[PDB]
Amino acid sequence: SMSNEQTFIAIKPDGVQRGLIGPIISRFENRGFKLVAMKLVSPPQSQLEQHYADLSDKPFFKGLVSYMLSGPICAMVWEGRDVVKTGRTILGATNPLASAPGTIRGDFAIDVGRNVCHGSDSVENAKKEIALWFKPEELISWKSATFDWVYEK
Amino acid sequence: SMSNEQTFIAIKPDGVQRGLIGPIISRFENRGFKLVAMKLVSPPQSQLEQHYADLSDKPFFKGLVSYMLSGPICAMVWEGRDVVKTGRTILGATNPLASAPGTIRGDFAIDVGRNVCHGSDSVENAKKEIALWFKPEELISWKSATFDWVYEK
Amino acid sequence: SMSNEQTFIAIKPDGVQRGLIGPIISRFENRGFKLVAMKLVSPPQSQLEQHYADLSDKPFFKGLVSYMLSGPICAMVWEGRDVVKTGRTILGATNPLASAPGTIRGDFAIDVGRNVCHGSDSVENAKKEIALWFKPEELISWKSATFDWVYEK
Amino acid sequence: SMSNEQTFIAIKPDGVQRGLIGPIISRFENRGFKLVAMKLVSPPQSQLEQHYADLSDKPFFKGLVSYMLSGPICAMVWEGRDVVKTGRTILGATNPLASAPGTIRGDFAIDVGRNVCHGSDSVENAKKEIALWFKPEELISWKSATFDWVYEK
Amino acid sequence: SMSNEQTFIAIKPDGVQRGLIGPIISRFENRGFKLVAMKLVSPPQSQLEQHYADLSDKPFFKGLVSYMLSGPICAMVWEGRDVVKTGRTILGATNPLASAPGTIRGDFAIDVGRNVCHGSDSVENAKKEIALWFKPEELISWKSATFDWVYEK
Amino acid sequence: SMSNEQTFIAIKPDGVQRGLIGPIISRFENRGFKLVAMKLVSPPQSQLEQHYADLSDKPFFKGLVSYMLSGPICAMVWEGRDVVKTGRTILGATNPLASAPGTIRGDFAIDVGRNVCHGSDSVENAKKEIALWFKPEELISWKSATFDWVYEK
Ligand SMILES: Nc1nc2c(ncn2[C@@H]2O[C@H](COP(=O)(O)OP(=O)(O)O)[C@@H](O)[C@H]2O)c(=O)[nH]1
Ligand SMILES: Nc1nc2c(ncn2[C@@H]2O[C@H](COP(=O)(O)OP(=O)(O)O)[C@@H](O)[C@H]2O)c(=O)[nH]1
Ligand SMILES: Nc1nc2c(ncn2[C@@H]2O[C@H](COP(=O)(O)OP(=O)(O)O)[C@@H](O)[C@H]2O)c(=O)[nH]1
Ligand SMILES: Nc1nc2c(ncn2[C@@H]2O[C@H](COP(=O)(O)OP(=O)(O)O)[C@@H](O)[C@H]2O)c(=O)[nH]1
Ligand SMILES: Nc1nc2c(ncn2[C@@H]2O[C@H](COP(=O)(O)OP(=O)(O)O)[C@@H](O)[C@H]2O)c(=O)[nH]1
Ligand SMILES: Nc1nc2c(ncn2[C@@H]2O[C@H](COP(=O)(O)OP(=O)(O)O)[C@@H](O)[C@H]2O)c(=O)[nH]1
Ligand SMILES: [Mg+2]
Ligand SMILES: [Mg+2]
Ligand SMILES: [Mg+2]
Ligand SMILES: [Mg+2]
Ligand SMILES: [Mg+2]
Ligand SMILES: [Mg+2]
Repeated sequence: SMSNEQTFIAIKPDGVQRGLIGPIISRFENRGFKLVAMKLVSPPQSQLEQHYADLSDKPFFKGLVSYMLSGPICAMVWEGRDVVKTGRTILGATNPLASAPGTIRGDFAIDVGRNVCHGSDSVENAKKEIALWFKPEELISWKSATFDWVYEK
Repeated sequence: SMSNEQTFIAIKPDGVQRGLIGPIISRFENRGFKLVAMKLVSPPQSQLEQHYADLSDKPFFKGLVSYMLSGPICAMVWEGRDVVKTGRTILGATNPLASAPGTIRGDFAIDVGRNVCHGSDSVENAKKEIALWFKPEELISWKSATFDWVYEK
Repeated sequence: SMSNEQTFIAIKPDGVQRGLIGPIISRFENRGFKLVAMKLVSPPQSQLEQHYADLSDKPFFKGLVSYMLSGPICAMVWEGRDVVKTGRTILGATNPLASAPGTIRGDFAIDVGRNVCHGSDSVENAKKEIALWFKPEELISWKSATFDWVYEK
Repeated sequence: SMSNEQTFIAIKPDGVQRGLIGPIISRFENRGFKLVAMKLVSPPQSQLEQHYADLSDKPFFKGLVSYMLSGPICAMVWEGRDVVKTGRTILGATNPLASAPGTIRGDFAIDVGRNVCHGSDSVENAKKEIALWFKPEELISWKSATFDWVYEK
Repeated sequence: SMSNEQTFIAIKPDGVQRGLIGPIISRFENRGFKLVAMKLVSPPQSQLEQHYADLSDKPFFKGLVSYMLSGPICAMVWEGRDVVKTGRTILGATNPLASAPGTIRGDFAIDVGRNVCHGSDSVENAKKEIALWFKPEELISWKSATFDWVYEK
Repeated sequence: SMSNEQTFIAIKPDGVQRGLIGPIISRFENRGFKLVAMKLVSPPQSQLEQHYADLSDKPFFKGLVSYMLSGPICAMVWEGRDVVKTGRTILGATNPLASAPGTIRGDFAIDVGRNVCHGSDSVENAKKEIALWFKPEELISWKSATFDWVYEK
């Protein structure tokens, strides 16, 4: 697995409103992943419907989109080895009722419809989501000073 | 599952003695549950024996009661969707040896006889324990400013 | 002077609403003070007017009483050497604008009308406030296991 | 003082490299201030020289600009009553040797030339800096769910 | 079994380099285990080869020894009931990819070759490792003030 | 001021007993100072009397020595620019009553006779204390991966 894999992590409006931006960023920062893009945005309903396009048939789709419009979103790209899969493990189960304490949802969330955060579920979907949410020049190329202490070659 | 389910959480005398009141409250607070009643108490032996009545035949019962009498207890009622079951998940396994890091017992406790907290194990037992430990006027009715960000309802 | 001095600390409705019960308790717990009474309460209007009786001629009085009625209060008695004066130092300046980072108000508060907490300002006023908010039976007598590590003999 | 005052806070490259993005955001989040703009950027030397234009005569100017180019910057706009002045108090003294523990620089920094963060020093300079670093559509208009618990009218 | 079981925990050079000494110590301290020996050391190559002697035929052996020589190590003996097995549970899976958030590796590490810490995997191996890394005079005999609140009599 | 200045910091027996090893190390670690030596020790009375030789005429001397003998001590050497003076600022005032919240004593201590830590008060006394408490080979030479992000040099 390549250490330059990237995933899209978003803090949903309930996470912003409840003051969880700092703690969520710290979870990824402390694990060793590298922040390569971030912005606070209020995207249009059209972008949100495209982001969740595969769930357009679900009964909760309309409420999910409404909720995702109801406040700011903190959109991020994180980079590191197996960051897509491990990022999902850090976030915890989609339904916080199923999540483990020590994960983001297991520490901070209760309802599946207010589960604080989003993370890409595959490398291919992460590439799709990254291009949907960010312009290429918003990804910052840099090298962490502790890279060789986080990674063995 | 209703968002107004309630559970009885108690910090046992070892949790009070070891300075864990703040941290344990923060676990439930940060998860989004609502504190509706709280008091520091030194309850009489008869109340503790009734709390643990279903264990009256166990060999450890007399020692359990004496330990529960040996210091203050922080008695609490927390309210939220599935707070009984999710509260038990936050507490961790009865025997801390079997508990997961990130739970209260998995972070703070070693011995099953010194496992720093109690949580009701079912909705029906929670109602019974709440009534045993609190007068009805000690349960405070209020609405959290972030209720609609914790719950979809 | 004596290590059995007591002060009245209250978390005001804005501190409860903003999820600061755990963090505020931890400030006093970690410092080495002893919690000897605590309850979540929604006190009557006349109790709050008596609490703030020295302020009844101030223009902000009615609004202060009304806001103090607007949500639950976490009422506490803390015990220890110089706990009245040191408790005020932990709380920080009455106006958070004048408070120092590292204090409760310097970490958590902005407006003097929303300064998250209360602490007695003198030993005599502490005794008055403890007698107003607590029945004597609610003060719990116990000895901390680390008393002789917090205090010299 | 108006509660809609805004200031420019930046995490400098040393703060990003040392993994302080989460903790710094939390300092402002926990105090009650509202995040209304944020982005990770690598601005050109021309923008940085304009940002520090008033220090172009200083002997450390060239080294300061080089250092500000040497890694990513987390640029933010925070909003609240007296946020410019109180933001500076949260950051601590420019020279961390003079800073108090409990501030950002007093907790995390040693050298004036590596002092982790920037904050505007006046309302007028904040307006200048905000327009230098952000496009107007990057400022997100929203209303915190706890606004009325942070502010008294 | 007995509350005087001992294990050897070491913070590897990557944990020291990334500023994780405090957090790792706190994990064991907060759980109730007793620190009975500790030192910062840069041990000789033959001590590390003996530490990992069971792995001398693995292909990664020489690189593991070389990285373990590449910075200081914080070497510790922790004492308590089942501290060997529970210590491994606190550390988390050897490969951080398989570790759970809430453990040391699940909170802080990514690569199996950079997994920030070591813990003995059996009581017999703990005794071997303690005798290899510590002179008996470096194990300090003391009684925790909260022993009887961590352990049942 | 040279970045290779060193100071002697010790966690006194009360800090060890009260579970403050992790937190105190994190204060210095997070500030950017370099740990160059550490050991848990129970030093002989003669060493403690020599450490405090300038207080041999004080009325509290015999009690101070007995308390310093009453449990383990965590002895440390920290290195960095102005670490002697800045270390004292992090520790807070000798008498915790006069200390500021956010310092070690202002967060964790009450009594001057139980003030949880020691720090050298001058560069010359630090060299004397370092030599008293450590053998030269116990001081580990290493270079922090973030050295150039903490210091401008
Ligand atoms: N109300 C409701 N919302 C859901 C449900 N399932 C998913 N969602 C929301 O839709 C988002 C996307 O769903 P999905 O892609 O399947 O899960 P995810 O990849 O873990 O976020 C989730 O994060 C939830 O916020 C559901 O059964 N009910
Ligand atoms: N000494 C001892 N105490 C026990 C044992 N099992 C349970 N306890 C204590 O009894 C309490 C109540 O037991 P139980 O209701 O079955 O578990 P809980 O609902 O998870 O607290 C536990 O929290 C322990 O404090 C045991 O085997 N030995
Ligand atoms: N709106 C407003 N409220 C105030 C003012 N001064 C005090 N208060 C409130 O009144 C409470 C009691 O005032 P005081 O006893 O002087 O301050 P305290 O003992 O430090 O809390 C304070 O904690 C504030 O909540 C003011 O000038 N304006
Ligand atoms: N090397 C060095 N850098 C400095 C000095 N003074 C200021 N700086 C840097 O220049 C930045 C801007 O300086 P200034 O506007 O006066 O202070 P600030 O508004 O508190 O950031 C500071 O944040 C420091 O990073 C100095 O005397 N030496
Ligand atoms: N590069 C690499 N290093 C490994 C591998 N397996 C183990 N290690 C390292 O060797 C150490 C000892 O291995 P082991 O005793 O099996 O794991 P541990 O007891 O859980 O630490 C581990 O902690 C890793 O640092 C591997 O497959 N590849
Ligand atoms: N009981 C008592 N102990 C004291 C007093 N003054 C100092 N001490 C203890 O003596 C230690 C050394 O005193 P000193 O060197 O003057 O202060 P320090 O350098 O800040 O530790 C202090 O840290 C206290 O633990 C006092 O007046 N009474
Ligand atoms: Mg999906
Ligand atoms: Mg039961
Ligand atoms: Mg007052
Ligand atoms: Mg300037
Ligand atoms: Mg092993
Ligand atoms: Mg001295």
